[PDB]
Amino acid sequence: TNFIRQIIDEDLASGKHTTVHTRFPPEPNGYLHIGHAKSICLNFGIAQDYKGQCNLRFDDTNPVKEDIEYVESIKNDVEWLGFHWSGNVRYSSDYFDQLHAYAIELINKGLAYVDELTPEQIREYRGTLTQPGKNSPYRDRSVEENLALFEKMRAGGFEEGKACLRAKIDMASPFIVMRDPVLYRIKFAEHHQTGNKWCIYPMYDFTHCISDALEGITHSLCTLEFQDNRRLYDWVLDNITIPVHPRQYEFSRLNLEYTVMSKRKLNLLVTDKHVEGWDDPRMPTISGLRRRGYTAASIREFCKRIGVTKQDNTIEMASLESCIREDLNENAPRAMAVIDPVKLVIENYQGEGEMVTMPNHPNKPEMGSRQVPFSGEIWIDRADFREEANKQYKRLVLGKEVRLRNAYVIKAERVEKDAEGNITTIFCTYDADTLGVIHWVSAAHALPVEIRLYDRLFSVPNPGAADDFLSVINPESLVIKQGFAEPSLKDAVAGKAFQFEREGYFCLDSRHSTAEKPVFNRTVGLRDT
RNA sequence: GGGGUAUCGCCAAGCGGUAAGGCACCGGAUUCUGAUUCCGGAGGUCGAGGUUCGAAUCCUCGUACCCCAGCCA
Repeated sequence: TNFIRQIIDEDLASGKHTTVHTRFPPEPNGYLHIGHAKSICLNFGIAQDYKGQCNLRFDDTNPVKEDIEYVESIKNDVEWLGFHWSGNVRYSSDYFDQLHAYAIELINKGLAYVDELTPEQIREYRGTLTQPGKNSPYRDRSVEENLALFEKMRAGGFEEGKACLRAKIDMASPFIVMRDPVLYRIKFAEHHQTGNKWCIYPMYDFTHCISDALEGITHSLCTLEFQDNRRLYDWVLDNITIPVHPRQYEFSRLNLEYTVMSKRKLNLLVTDKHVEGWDDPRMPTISGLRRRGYTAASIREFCKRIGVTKQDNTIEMASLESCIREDLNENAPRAMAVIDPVKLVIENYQGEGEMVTMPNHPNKPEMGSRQVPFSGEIWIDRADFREEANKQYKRLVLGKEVRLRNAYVIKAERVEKDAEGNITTIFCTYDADTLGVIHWVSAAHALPVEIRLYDRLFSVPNPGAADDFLSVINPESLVIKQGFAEPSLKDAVAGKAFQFEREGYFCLDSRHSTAEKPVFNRTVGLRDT
């Protein structure tokens, strides 16, 4: 429960409603992100819990900011998240003829007029946050003049900027949006749905309430910036022949630490190529979180956990992470990899290797076990071996043992380095029978696995507030480590996510893992205190 | 000017009855993942009043922060 669900209950009880019908209206001007996941869960979830319906409407009243590529994707992630919309996919453009008819009703009703003030002029006549606005000189044309002038616009008689249809409200209203907000503006551009049928397009406020009304939306849910805008939402409906009046309710938008949500900023990262695509694993997009290896179920859990309120908030990464962890920790099977390898060599070992039985999930034996190749020329991660240091350091020391993963307790007893004092091999002796702890991969059967380590895209918690958010990117957001993993991973499949023991949770894909180079994405590392 | 919001570190409940819940942090128990799991702790109701037996919840004066001056959504 949250404040919106309480309002829904009150109405259901008060008989104000007999069903709930919500909607998710993204403008197809970019890809969906974690913020849209919060909105998708709210709207689609509410509907399903309340045995109602929820529509997917692409608010496409601005041909110049949107592309078909986006509608294609939006649909994809909405589904991938586990949500189904009611009936066909909608579009504001479907109501483009209804809206025109409504603009004409307002006009006939004397509530709208073709203004001819330039764009700089409408701003000048607009007033300020404290000083009131002033009436346009064209404010009082006749219904005949307005009808005539509107069609003129529609026909293409007027140049872009040369004219716009305005609502005749109150130029001194403390609500700046009520200062004769524009209803229709001229754009000689092609629409991705209506082609070049319309040379005039409707503004958001005009289109939103009407679409909502036509679809029969009971509760229009949106973010807080549209609180003032609600005044125009109710005015439009109140002033036209429409049989329903959907009610708007605003909730705070999600803000995530070390990342940016603005489609404009996200777009920029994508435009300027500072990230691969909208699906780059460091992007907070849905396709991004997906390619990174997040589970729709973990996102829905995230959104569920963060709550819905009217308070500006900024969730820490830690929370998002806890979510994929709590999922993957229980469903992912363990594996063995070495991101930064250093060849160990048990001179004490004789043979061409053998095989050791390993589990698929330590606390879940019913997930089965497996056979893995052992040898005297195995690899380990550098950080595991230490020539010296502390009484807490539970790994390999230049004079002690350690239990290799699911295998033998080796015991270092030498080493060797190169011209730059960098080790190359570590000579140790395996206890004939033993089967701190560490993880390995035999060199003989070591698949050359490219491992991709991801980190926070930005170096500052609130990059958005930075003067140049781009200049504050994290150069180590993606560190590509070539490594070695067990031959098991020879049979990985994009979609499947395993937990490389002791490291993190990894998954294939990343748009790169060919048959030769199995590239892997590190979804999230483990709690490492 | 107008619209909103103020509960530990971050989120966020109890809506007149006396500080949930998640995440973060800090300790202890197990674990061939320093993980998991498991107990234990630290910290909070903007300020100043009023009402009340009692207020986080109602009333008020402050103050702080956010949004609004796109022919963007």
